[PDB]
Amino acid sequence: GSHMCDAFVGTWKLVSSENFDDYMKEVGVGFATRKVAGMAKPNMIISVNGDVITIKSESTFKNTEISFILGQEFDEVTADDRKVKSTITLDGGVLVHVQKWDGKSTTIKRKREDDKLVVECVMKGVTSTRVYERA
Ligand SMILES: O=C(O)CCn1c(-c2ccccc2)c(-c2ccccc2)c2cc(C3CC3)ccc21
Repeated sequence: GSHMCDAFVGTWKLVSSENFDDYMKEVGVGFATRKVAGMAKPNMIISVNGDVITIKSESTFKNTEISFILGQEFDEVTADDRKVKSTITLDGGVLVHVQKWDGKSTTIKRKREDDKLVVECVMKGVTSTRVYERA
């Protein structure tokens, strides 16, 4: 039956992006990829099937897909083509996604707030806020 994270399940569309270009600079994304990725307005599709959660992006830039079990580390290739080790957990209602590569790590936290899904992307001291609403 249902689970708390069923509040993330559905189809979402990006409506607000703040400081993403500075986040991508901290991550190390090069110029052309920053400009083309920063223009994108991806939809995000989140589904659950038993213990397996799947998060997809769909856009004019890249379509990405990850499927995972909470707390169980996996391999991920990101939209900017980094090969990372990822682990996703739930901390009180917040989906916390840690990506590690080449000695660096970034954390992407997804939480519901009103009718929005608010995504905070953190790399060292730079934070980007990406707000989605239901599509
Ligand atoms: O919601 C966010 O934006 C954070 C997670 N994330 C996504 C994404 C992932 C799943 C669903 C919807 C968007 C993209 C993304 C996917 C497709 C097209 C454009 C961007 C993304 C790109 C980056 C650049 C690597 C630095 C960092 C985090 C990223």
